[PDB]
Amino acid sequence: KSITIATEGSYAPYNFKDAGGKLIGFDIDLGNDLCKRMNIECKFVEQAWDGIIPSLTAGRYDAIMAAMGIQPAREKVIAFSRPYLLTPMTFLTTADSPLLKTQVAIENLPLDNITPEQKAELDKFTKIFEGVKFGVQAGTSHEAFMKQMMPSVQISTYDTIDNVVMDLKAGRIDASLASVSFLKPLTDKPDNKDLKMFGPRMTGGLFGKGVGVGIRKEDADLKALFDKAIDAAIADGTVQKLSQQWFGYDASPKQ
Repeated sequence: KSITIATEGSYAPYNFKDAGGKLIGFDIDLGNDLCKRMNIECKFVEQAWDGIIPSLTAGRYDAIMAAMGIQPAREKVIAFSRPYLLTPMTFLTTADSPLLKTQVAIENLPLDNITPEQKAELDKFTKIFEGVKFGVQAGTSHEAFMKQMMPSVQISTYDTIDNVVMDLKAGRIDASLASVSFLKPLTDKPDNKDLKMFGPRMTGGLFGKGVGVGIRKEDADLKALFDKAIDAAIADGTVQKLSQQWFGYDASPKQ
């Protein structure tokens, strides 16, 4: 038994290339680890984003591991394994903003079945955000979360996240909300040490279920094999270990 897994190869640290052009990254290391548990051979191939789903349905390969968010639009065409990595979102402000002084009672905040303690934390931040100029990228889940969960907060919209960042550095806005995968490398750059992430690391709700293995709907047995492998990889700490290695934070889901 052997499967071909498609990835982008242009989305570091999920899937990208080494100096020799070989596919590397979290998706590649996890894909190989999952296939090893499944006792199946693994081959990674490159596929441009626009054709990644049609080429799966055309049968060019058996699965997709390309930081693909499990979402209703994709679920209309393909099936997904259980999530293999969460997609945390967090807030961004300037270094020395008073917003950094706000104590974070719960670091990880899953939004789906919000506990009274979790809701109290989200209300506490929403309260402070009342007097803060907020900026968000238009058409994103970040804009949706602010419009649905934080109506008490004034928001301005931008075409790109780079433009949100430029206006925060210019002082036109005081804070933002974006993905940790974008914000962590951004704030790690010496030229951006005047910026800081803060607040809860949120997942679920409007932010989706996380990333999953894209599989043809008919391949029920392959999804079952992937689900068993993912649960075993979460259970033994492999997902957590690879998450820390590739991202510098733990985005592993619950088993």
